[PDB]
Amino acid sequence: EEAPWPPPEGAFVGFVLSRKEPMWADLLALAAARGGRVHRAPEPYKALRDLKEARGLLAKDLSVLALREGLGLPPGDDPMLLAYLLDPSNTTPEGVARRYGGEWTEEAGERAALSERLFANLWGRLEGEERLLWLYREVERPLSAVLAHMEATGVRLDVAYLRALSLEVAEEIARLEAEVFRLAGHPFNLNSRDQLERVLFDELGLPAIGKTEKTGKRSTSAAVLEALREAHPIVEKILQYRELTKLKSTYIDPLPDLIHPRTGRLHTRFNQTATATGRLSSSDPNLQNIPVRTPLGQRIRRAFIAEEGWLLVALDYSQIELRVLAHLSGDENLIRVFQEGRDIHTETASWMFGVPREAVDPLMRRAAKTINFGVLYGMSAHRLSQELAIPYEEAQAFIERYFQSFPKVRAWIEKTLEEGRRRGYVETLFGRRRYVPDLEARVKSVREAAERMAFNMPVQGTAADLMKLAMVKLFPRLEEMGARMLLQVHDELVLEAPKERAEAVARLAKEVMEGVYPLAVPLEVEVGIGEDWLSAKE
DNA sequence: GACCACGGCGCT
DNA sequence: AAGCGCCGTGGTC
Ligand SMILES: [Mg+2]
Ligand SMILES: [Mg+2]
Repeated sequence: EEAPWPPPEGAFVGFVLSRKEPMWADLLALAAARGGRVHRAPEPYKALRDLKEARGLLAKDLSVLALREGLGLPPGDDPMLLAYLLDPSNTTPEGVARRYGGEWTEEAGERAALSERLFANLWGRLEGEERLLWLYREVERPLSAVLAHMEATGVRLDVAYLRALSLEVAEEIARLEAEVFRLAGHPFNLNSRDQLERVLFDELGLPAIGKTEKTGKRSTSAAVLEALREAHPIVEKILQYRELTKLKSTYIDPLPDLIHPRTGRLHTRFNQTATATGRLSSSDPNLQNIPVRTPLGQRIRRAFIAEEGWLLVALDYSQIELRVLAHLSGDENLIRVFQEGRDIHTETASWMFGVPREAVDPLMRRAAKTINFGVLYGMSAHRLSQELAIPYEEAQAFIERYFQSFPKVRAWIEKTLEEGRRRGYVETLFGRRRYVPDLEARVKSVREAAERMAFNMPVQGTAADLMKLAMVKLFPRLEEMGARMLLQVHDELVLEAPKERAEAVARLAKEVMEGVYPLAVPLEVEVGIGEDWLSAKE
């Protein structure tokens, strides 16, 4: 059924890249399939110009490569997105092919044929699935186009600044390393947790608190080291060493080497079918975990800057997952807290502790805040105790007071788990599903871990759905204003706008995000503008 | 060179 | 006793 290039309109495309990252890949081959024919491009790059849309497996990646080459080729249907909506464990084309009727090979024509067959089969599985079809048409398919533009646009990085920082950090790492070795009485590989374990617990006389999950070694995690801050001077030094080497090896050193020759910018990938909950992920490099908490972390974040003549605009939803929880659970006291525009963590501290706000102390707000996020994950009293460094019994008390103030939260958790046990899956506000079979595991630890995954998903997933919908609504407004969407970090968007229009863009983006989908509580968005990512977050 | 599992840890 | 991706180590191929 081999036919001459080019294919008719509406054909499914297949393509092969020299490497997974579309901004860096050579397009090795290109083909298209339709109506019982397969068309193979004699020269892929030139053939790219013949296509109206990228329709097929991994359509976004081909679109990114096209945008890189100055071609406006938007992604359309992609069987990966259909499969992911059916079951978010469908994350790879290898797996999706095996499950839905083919094999993911290394040949373009075969990939084109596969895309066509998988689309037909998967489209059929979605029929009747009204809510999933709505997510596909109104969120996932249009979002893929937005993501392609974001990937191809990239973000500006101050490379010289990072190079300079590297040299300074190297000197400080040396000071810490040298002092650790002196305290140990000998040098060893401070990067090896296996060697460190022996030094701390065997050679020195330190008590080993916890064990590691898979192999049961004595843990040297920060949680353990923190508990040992007073046991020996070597511990604090190790904590400092860990912080510095983590940031140097993961951000300071690698990032400057990833600037693209043609754009002069750093380009991530936004993976659309990678998580169990419907969140996006980011890779090669991951720009969703750039440091921000510590002083050195903040120094790194300052390296992300706006193009000359432009500004960054950073918009963050305030406590979106807690607001989603209020809506899903219908808890009146939680809803009241938000509807009143009061500081969530301070206000929650008022409810527990039984004191008016203004009387809420710094430590009390901390407890409330830790609980406010912890409840989303199924955080236990033991864990809370360690996080706040308070007596186990105090931690227990705090958790009980929380559920006594917000009783419908516990009720929603229990209802969600019961329904999940029955149906075998849980769902977001929009109907995105996650299958969680271990809800009926006979091993308590396994079952309870499954429960925490299960009741978190509707919260995290609804928050993800809302952010995705916001991006889809916001993108065409930005293009009209000559602004750019650069990054998404789960509950935050980073935009780049010409200086003259930054204020207007910030106001507009804030309004689009706050009004994306009205809930029983208001969505609040914090917005900042600045020359670098840190200064744009205020 | 590449792959892996693991512990560990950065962000949401 | 939530969701990710990336680091170095140790082990392997
Ligand atoms: Mg905050
Ligand atoms: Mg792991």
